[PDB]
Amino acid sequence: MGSHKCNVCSRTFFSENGLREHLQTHRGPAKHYMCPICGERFPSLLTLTEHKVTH
Ligand SMILES: [Zn+2]
Ligand SMILES: [Zn+2]
Repeated sequence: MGSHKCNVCSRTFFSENGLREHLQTHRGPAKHYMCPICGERFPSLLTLTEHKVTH
């Protein structure tokens, strides 16, 4: 047994499933994309696409 806990906050979960949903809140809202080839990060899946082709 134990406690499925955030660790980042360490102070919150609604449940184990609650924590699972809550765990992703620290990735943040996805208004960006990470590069397939070199993993550089750009403010959209558009700026990333421009970066991708002229790599
Ligand atoms: Zn948290
Ligand atoms: Zn790249």
